[PDB]
Amino acid sequence: EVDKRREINNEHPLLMMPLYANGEEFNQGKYTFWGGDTLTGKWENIPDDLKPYTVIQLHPDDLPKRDGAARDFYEHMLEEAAKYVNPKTGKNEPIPVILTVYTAGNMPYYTSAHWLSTSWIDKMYQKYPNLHGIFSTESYWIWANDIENKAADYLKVSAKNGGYFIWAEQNVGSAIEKAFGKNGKIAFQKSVDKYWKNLIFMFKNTPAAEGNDSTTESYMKGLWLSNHTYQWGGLMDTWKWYETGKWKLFASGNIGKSQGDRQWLTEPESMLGEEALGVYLNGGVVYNFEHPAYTYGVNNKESLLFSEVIKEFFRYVIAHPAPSKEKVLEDTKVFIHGDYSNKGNGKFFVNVNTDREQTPLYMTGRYNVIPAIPGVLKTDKLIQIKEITSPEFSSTQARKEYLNKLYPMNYEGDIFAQKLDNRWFVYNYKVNENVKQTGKLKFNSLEMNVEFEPHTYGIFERISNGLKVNLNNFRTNKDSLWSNAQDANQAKKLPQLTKKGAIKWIEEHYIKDTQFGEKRVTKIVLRGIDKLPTIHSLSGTNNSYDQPSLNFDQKNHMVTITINSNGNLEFELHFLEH
Ligand SMILES: CC(=O)N[C@H]1[C@@H](O[C@H]2[C@@H](O)[C@@H](CO)O[C@@H](O)[C@@H]2O[C@@H]2O[C@@H](C)[C@@H](O)[C@@H](O)[C@@H]2O)O[C@H](CO)[C@H](O)[C@@H]1O
Repeated sequence: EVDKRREINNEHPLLMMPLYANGEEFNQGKYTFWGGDTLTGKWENIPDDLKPYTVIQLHPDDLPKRDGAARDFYEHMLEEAAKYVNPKTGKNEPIPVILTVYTAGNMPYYTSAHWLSTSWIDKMYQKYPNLHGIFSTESYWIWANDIENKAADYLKVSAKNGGYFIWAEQNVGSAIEKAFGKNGKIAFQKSVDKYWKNLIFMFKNTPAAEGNDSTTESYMKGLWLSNHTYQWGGLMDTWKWYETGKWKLFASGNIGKSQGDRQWLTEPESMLGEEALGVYLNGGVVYNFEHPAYTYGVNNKESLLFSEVIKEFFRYVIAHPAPSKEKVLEDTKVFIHGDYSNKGNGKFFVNVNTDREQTPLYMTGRYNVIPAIPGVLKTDKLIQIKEITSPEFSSTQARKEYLNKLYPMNYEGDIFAQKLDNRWFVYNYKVNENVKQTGKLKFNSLEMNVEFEPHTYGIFERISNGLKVNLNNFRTNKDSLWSNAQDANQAKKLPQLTKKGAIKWIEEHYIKDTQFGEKRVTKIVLRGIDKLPTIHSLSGTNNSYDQPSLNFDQKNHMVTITINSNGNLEFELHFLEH
């Protein structure tokens, strides 16, 4: 094996930092990105603690669809990245880069990436030590006749140079199954047999109306556990709100795919953290997001979604490495072999661990994510390994009856919760319904009851001297975007915000003059404690929380903690048990 250019694993996770080429400005002789970020400026603005775990991902977006455009733009930016000088130290510190090399089947009518040869990619790897990988994203809807062959070549050229091939794809139209040879195109299967240590496979949750979130994530996890990918992760996309026809938060009615640039701004910020937990809690280590203007920011400035949710989440997964492959393997009780495409796709998990067909969330952590690999792959080398065609998986009820025998019930209440070591992870799983959820969790004899509004997650760690709490319910008010529409009919008919309009809205009304959401209440009740706990190390989003209220009831050895907040929040409670 050629020495790897970087590590990507639980201890060295990866946050991809997208920069999308501005093709309109390219036609005017400029080298710029949509949203006004610059390569150097974006890198400089990444906190120094995150720099070792963050890589700039260039994307060719709307560069002209002709030979040379993407090479020109990419060479220009690789040069900028290579020559970067840290102004504090005066040292040349080449900026790490991933290039988007394949998208939309690389059709010449869809992308400038068509004209990026494997020869050119090899040349770039050899010229730029700071080129750490190449990225393929979103071809499920245009499954080119040579897509598997090209993916093999991308993986091989990456392995040859110590780089990673990273593929973000969703199991629409059997995409993941076909990638590994379902329909007889086996070149990528064979490449992975050799070069899996240089592959990263990610979900891409954009096509939310097709409901393949749970099954794609199941495959990413199973491919990883079975050594068909070095690591896995996910690209979580606020465009899901567009794809599913939602509009104003909690409003009635569906507007369809009619207001895209308003719609990709509307997903609650903290919901991205809820999605990301599904990656982390299942051993995934690679994270990416769209739309970049909302999820990361503009003009080399962090959006509040980035600063209050994504940045803090990513810091958490660096501080608490995700469960290792070995650990996840030990914990896996059932591993599915076969094609979700033959068993209802995402419907497979509805009312097993998802609450509806179109959601990126889970309603229980009891089974965590059940890992699977497509039927084309083998289970010889790879726990009960079960064919997807088994009677145990024939119906919703059968699945639960079987899984429940192997995965015991470990909490109470209609809420998402999952436990790792001494940590309960909890979130309200409602997507667009304004409904509180409650759960009862235990740390041995200590009882913790929680009440969460939608778009709220928490991490509760039993430490020797009490409990460490991380809470995030950050959700700004997007109603301005939907003003002048009292119903779905009117909302569908609003003037288009447009891409440029949405970027400008972020600049003028999100980066500044933000319409923050209202503070809202979280309740935490601890039963079985000796004395009034003390609170320590309280911090969170500025101006976003009231001082927590602790009400201790001596007779019943319990405390009720009431929090009123809208943001990220951390604190410790110190106490002993009774
Ligand atoms: C047409 C358009 O608005 N393009 C911008 C938009 O692109 C994404 C959306 O159109 C989304 C709707 O669900 O569909 C996605 O396919 C699309 O993603 C882009 O194209 C695909 C083929 C891939 O190349 C993706 O990597 C790419 O983002 O939003 C993105 C930013 O999220 C860009 O501004 C597009 O210009």
